[PDB]
Amino acid sequence: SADIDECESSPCINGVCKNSPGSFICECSSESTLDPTKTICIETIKGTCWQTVIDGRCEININGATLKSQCCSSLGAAWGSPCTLCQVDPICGKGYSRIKGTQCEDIDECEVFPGVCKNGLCVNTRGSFKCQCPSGMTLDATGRICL
Ligand SMILES: [Ca+2]
Ligand SMILES: [Ca+2]
Repeated sequence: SADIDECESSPCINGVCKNSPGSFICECSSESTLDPTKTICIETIKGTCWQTVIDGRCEININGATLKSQCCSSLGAAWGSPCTLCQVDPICGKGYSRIKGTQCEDIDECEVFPGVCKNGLCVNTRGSFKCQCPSGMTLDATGRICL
């Protein structure tokens, strides 16, 4: 006989899975709390979304008040203080956050990072976003600057 390792299926939404005999356990960090089913960490505390990681620290606060799942599944390199490195949802991937089951929902990057478009209008799209330039202007290579 062997125990099933349920953690292989990434059952713990926004949490860490710990296998156990006959079951599994989801653990939440201090910015979240378990739902009734004990498989989803519901975000309770916002924190800083960092655009970069350098040496042993995180830099460039792009928004001081983001949901970790929103930050980390889109434009953030890291989140919080002290910070931890962002990983996209293993099921939904970049641009989306996992809500329940394998259900993914679009992240609005224009809300995660107000000002992501340096001199244009941020326009959210499903799975990404784009910068809309003033009339007569076009985007640079990075897509964030209008010229
Ligand atoms: Ca198990
Ligand atoms: Ca989006």
